[PDB]
Amino acid sequence: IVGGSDAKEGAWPWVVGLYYDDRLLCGASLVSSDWLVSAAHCVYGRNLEPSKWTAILGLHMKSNLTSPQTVPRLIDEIVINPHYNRRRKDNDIAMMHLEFKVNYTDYIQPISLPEENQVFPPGRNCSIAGWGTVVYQGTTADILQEADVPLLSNERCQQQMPEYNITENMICAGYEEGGIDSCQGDSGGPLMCQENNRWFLAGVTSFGYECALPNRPGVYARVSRFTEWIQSFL
Ligand SMILES: *C(=O)c1ccc(NC(=N)N)cc1
Repeated sequence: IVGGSDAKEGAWPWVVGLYYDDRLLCGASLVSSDWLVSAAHCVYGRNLEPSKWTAILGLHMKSNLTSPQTVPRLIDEIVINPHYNRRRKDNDIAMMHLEFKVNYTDYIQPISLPEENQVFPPGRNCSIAGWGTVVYQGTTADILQEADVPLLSNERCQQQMPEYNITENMICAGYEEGGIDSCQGDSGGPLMCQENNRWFLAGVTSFGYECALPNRPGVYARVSRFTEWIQSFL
């Protein structure tokens, strides 16, 4: 997360760190007692042996894994979206099963899915979080980073990303001036929007042109388009 700040303990109890080979590579979002939503590209090429992935729930700081609020879980099933296209980056979403269920605490809670036509309108501030790089091509965060980013229209996002195919399966967020954005290591994590004092998983952190550049927004897989598919696992 570029231009964010340190999240407090228990700020985003749905945020999950995904470890492969003892390295935190991607984020994820807890959506039930045993299912995570993440990005397909995180797990592409590494889904045949799901027990190579470890989810750390209730994580705040990577340098304090052994604290009472954290819970580790091996993944025993990974289901990439059947319409995932690697080259075009479309439908960049995946389901990941926890081998054993988690009990909910102040630090571990599921995030609500959107309603199937739910509108998170352009100009509204939503939130992002993760342990990814803090500047483009820089170092990873120790403490979980958070930031607020305003949503774009898909038309405006397409104009700003003419080298990419911005589809209806994507939602974009970023500042005109840059400075605040997701980055490498944050993918698979949430874009969360609040409405009526309830947080909703509006997006899954997917891609962009570098990070934090002016008029180069974060592109997120639009979760409302996959609600029905996600709900079939729960
Ligand atoms: C995921 O690893 C990821 C997410 C977002 C970006 N870039 C921008 N949002 N600009 C890169 C990589």
